[PDB]
Amino acid sequence: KKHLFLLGGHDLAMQTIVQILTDRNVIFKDRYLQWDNALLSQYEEEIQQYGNKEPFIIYGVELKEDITPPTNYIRIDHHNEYATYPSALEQVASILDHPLNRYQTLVAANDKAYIPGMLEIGASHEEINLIRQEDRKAQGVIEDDEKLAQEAITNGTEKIGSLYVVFTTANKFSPICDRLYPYEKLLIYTPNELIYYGKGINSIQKILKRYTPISNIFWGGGINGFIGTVRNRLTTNEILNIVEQIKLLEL
Ligand SMILES: C[S@+](CC[C@H](N)C(=O)O)C[C@H]1O[C@@H](n2cnc3c(N)ncnc32)[C@H](O)[C@@H]1OP(=O)(O)OC[C@H]1O[C@@H](n2cnc3c(N)ncnc32)[C@H](O)[C@@H]1O
Ligand SMILES: [Mn+2]
Repeated sequence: KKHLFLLGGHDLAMQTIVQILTDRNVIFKDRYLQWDNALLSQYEEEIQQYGNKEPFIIYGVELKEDITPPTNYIRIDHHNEYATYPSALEQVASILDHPLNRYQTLVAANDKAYIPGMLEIGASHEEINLIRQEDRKAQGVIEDDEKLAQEAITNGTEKIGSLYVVFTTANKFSPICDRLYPYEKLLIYTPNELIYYGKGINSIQKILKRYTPISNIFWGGGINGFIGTVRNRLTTNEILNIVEQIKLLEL
């Protein structure tokens, strides 16, 4: 069986996947996608060419199946119903019998379980900082993202019980998490988007499903990971109601 890898949205783990695939002479396609455009249809041409074509197995790495996969397609993912699975990076390495070196295992732990993940395999303070900086960079965060993050923390943050609630107009949320960490619970929202981080995502999922179909929701990172809504799918009043419901859990 011959492998073809189709890559989803970029971050440090996806960049590490590119390196391993490049080193191992694997057939792969990388359209420089991001978290909010990682659609299988970005690779429609490749699906037409290799789909249902006997020798090949097509591995889709964190791609939304907006078109019907062919019979030789395998989804590689660790979100939603697969939120307990290892990072896509670890799954790809296993497919290729690739032993992850130390840096790569830190990348994988950060990708699946953030700073807590890196701490439980003994990452140092310098290692954690390099990984976070390189992850934000691979996501495309820039200076104006980091500036808006500081603004939201100074002027748009309030703490209710153990829950931080941050209103922001920032495009990228990861700079906010990295500035507020450590925290137990964090809710970041905009007029048309929210992401919740930390303890008890399952009760957050119960709230979200009263307002929107599951196709507008994503989660991962484990029991106390993250759960969010796809940008511009919910109205401001729906977001505001959800925010109130999440605050009520602190009572
Ligand atoms: C938590 S991140 C924040 C995205 C947010 N849009 C932003 O602006 O920064 C978003 C995750 O949701 C996924 N996602 C799915 N669909 C969409 C969509 N339509 N729009 C946006 N995001 C979508 C996306 O792939 C990513 O998962 P990943 O697994 O690829 O990456 C996880 C990232 O979060 C970090 N992370 C992992 N666990 C945690 C945690 N518990 N707390 C904070 N960060 C974590 C990890 O280091 C890595 O950088
Ligand atoms: Mn990813």
